[PDB]
Amino acid sequence: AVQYFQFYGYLSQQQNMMQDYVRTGTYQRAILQNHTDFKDKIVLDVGCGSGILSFFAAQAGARKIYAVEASTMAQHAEVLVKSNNLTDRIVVIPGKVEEVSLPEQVDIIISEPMGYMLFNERMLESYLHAKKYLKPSGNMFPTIGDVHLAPFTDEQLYMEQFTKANFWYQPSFHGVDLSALRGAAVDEYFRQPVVDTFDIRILMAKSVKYTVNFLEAKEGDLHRIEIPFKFHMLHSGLVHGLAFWFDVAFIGSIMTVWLSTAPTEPLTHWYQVRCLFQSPLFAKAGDTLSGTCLLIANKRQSYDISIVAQVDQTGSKSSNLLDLKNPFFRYT
Amino acid sequence: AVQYFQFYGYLSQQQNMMQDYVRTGTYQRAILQNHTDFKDKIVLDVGCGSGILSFFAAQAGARKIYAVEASTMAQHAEVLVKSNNLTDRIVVIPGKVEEVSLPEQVDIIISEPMGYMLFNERMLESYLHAKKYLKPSGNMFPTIGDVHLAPFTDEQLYMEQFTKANFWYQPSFHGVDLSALRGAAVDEYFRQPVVDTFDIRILMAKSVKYTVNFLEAKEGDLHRIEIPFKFHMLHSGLVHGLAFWFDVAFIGSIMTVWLSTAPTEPLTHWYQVRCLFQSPLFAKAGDTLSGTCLLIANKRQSYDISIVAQVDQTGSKSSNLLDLKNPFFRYT
Ligand SMILES: NCCCN(CCNC(=O)NCc1ccccc1)C[C@H]1O[C@@H](n2cnc3c(N)ncnc32)[C@H](O)[C@@H]1O
Ligand SMILES: NCCCN(CCNC(=O)NCc1ccccc1)C[C@H]1O[C@@H](n2cnc3c(N)ncnc32)[C@H](O)[C@@H]1O
Ligand code: NA
Ligand code: NA
Repeated sequence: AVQYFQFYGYLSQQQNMMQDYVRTGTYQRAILQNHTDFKDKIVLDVGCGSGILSFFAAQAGARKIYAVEASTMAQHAEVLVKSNNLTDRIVVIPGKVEEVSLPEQVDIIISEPMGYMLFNERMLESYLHAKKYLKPSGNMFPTIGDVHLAPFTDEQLYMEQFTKANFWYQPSFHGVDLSALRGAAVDEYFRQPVVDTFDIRILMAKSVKYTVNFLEAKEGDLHRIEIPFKFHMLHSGLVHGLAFWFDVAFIGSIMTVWLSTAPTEPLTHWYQVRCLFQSPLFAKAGDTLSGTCLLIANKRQSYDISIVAQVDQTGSKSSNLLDLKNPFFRYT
Repeated sequence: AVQYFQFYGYLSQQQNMMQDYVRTGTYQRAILQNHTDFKDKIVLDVGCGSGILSFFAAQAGARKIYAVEASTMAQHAEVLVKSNNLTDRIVVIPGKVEEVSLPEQVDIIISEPMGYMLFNERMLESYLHAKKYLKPSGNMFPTIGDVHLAPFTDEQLYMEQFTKANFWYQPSFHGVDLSALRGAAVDEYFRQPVVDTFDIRILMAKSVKYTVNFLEAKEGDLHRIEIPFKFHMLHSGLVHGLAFWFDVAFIGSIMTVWLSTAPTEPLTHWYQVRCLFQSPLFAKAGDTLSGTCLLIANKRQSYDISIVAQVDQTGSKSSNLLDLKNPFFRYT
């Protein structure tokens, strides 16, 4: 938790995030296209970072914005509030949203709590916790999250896991036989979710969607996420694993604005995530690939990912158990 | 500590380290050129990782090697011991060297406990702690460590710190004036030690040396390290900061073998480290640059670095306080 809050305390990290043009532009459009939803309202910005969303709320004419930030980035937000002449309208509160006092309830909660595969962020539970401050009528921005799963074919990604483990084949590394660890090295590589982008031509079926309604979801809902799937295969070939991405919708009174991390959309700093099966499955177009993706919260502000899949027409099955704490950042 | 031991638990990390050819080749030469110092002896390998140093001790004819490893890498070391037919001669002990039981005292301790700038590794104190197991006559490999400091001139590195902060000059970033944070952003960049290599032509004086004798040093000695310097300037120009590197010597009965991370030597995964002054100092050839580098252990298994320097002939002075927990990895 010291490491988590140290990470977010750096202006270099805020700069890196603010340079995702899709992320910045989409949040600004969501808030300002729905300006009637903010004008003269009370706003809570959960994990405000440098404060940009609180400035967007102010741009839309919000009367009072409580900007809550647990890292030392709170001191930098406070400098921008003063320098942009908004000490009347933005109140920066240093601390955890679970531990601070707000002097009143709010019309709307705004946040950017999304991790890789949507869920990989201790902030999303904190976002749902913040609803204790929301008036009964109140809204959340974002309002819903859709996680998308689709089967992919990519023998280059599959074969890379073996190639990276080739080091361990050496029978005389400075007189040591390393070969007994080659299997363990391959296994370790297979248990890392792969963060990068890819051509949509690797996707073999239309995605399945798991929707979280942030207006309705409770903190505890995110501890165990079970996503059944049945894919109608549109392509014939080896299925190497599942690809993951997410959309969030800001459901305003004037319009719904989408932030999509789909591989059909401009690239974001979320990229996409791929989880290999331990062994690939042959599917023909018209086959069904059925199974379950289970995300179980672990104590590392991350998730164990269990995937089981079978081709219904053959009974051929595979699985994997991955740790989203140790992702492989493959993007170059 | 969970993060530290998770990091070292990965075969991918052991592979990365084992592919530093200078590191592997130098440890093998040190041990095998001094084979008479290992033959029929009892050895302790502190933080053995995959076990390579224990295999090198075995190559030199050691009778019994206790290989102590606190991470899950201990299970992988045990697989190599079995597969290389050395269960008679190498005993893998899972746990911290501070907490485990050895059944006997040892002739020699071998380890690779060196971090950036030598000291940046919770293992070096653990290496000195291990001496509780060393026979009075006993040796340590490595035996001594030399940290080298030298003044450097590099206006490209200096100007980069301002260039990276340029983002924050924006008077209308999506309608927000970021400029009040530009100073803070520059300051943050200046407080990161820079890990990369450089041409020796940037060094303006012969290095000063701080020596740690691992045979004599106590655990507590490493909490506060004070390095006074007086440089005899050999070049005229702006001094932008201090450059750091280190050598360790394996002082065997047959020969002394050096592992050097100097910028005059083949590159290692330690590279070199540079700490900027907040403001550069003009020195002419023949001037003296005097001051102190103070390393104070912090609770992040790292060090605060305080540097003060003055050109004696002008009185012009500068300083910085850096955090070795947040280094900038600039090498490309
Ligand atoms: N992708 C996940 C990025 C998540 N960040 C959000 C950073 N906010 C941000 O960039 N806003 C501006 C923006 C600009 C453009 C578009 C969108 C937003 C998390 C932020 O919350 C902080 N935190 C975590 N847990 C808690 C807690 N319990 N209470 C209070 N603060 C907490 C944490 O220190 C950090 O500053
Ligand atoms: N540069 C710093 C790299 C430091 N590593 C050393 C890894 N050893 C290694 O590569 N040896 C093989 C080798 C090959 C070629 C040349 C040289 C060596 C630290 C290793 O000690 C482990 N650890 C840390 N603190 C403790 C402790 N208290 N007790 C026991 N184990 C502890 C930690 O998990 C990790 O496995
Ligand atoms: Na292919
Ligand atoms: Na120059």
